[PDB]
Amino acid sequence: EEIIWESLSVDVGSQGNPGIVEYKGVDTKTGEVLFEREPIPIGTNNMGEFLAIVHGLRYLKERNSRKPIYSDSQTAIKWVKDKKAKSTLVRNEETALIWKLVDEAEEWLNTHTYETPILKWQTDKWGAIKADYG
RNA sequence: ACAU
DNA sequence: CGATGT
Ligand SMILES: [K+]
Ligand SMILES: [Mg+2]
Ligand SMILES: [Mg+2]
Ligand SMILES: [Mg+2]
Repeated sequence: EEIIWESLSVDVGSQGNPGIVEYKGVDTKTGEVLFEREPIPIGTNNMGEFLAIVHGLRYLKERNSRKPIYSDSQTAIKWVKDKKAKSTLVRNEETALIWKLVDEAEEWLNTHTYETPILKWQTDKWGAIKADYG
């Protein structure tokens, strides 16, 4: 199996897990950063991975692009397929922001359509995803 | 076990 | 070493 170079790759970065969460999307071929989310004070790795995919979907749909999205997160890929982020993170004042973003991402999935293939980046074969936070 |  | 997830 070969890398689909005409694609968008996304990844999360964090300081702590749970901790400060950010994510970005890059052109898989060139590494050009196409979007980056301002750090969110408290979230989980998987919430960030999920938000990154959904933002990718919205970014590609707005631009009428049929490119696939790569993510290395088995969890987030499934959450997007289910349109449901099954996170364990407590809901409190500290986590309100990330939970609002997650709820709104689910809502977007439940009110829009897309054909974008969401593909597993095969880290064991190909190395780190091109959006990785080194 | 697998993926982060 | 710890945590998030299927
Ligand atoms: K585990
Ligand atoms: Mg990742
Ligand atoms: Mg990474
Ligand atoms: Mg890392």
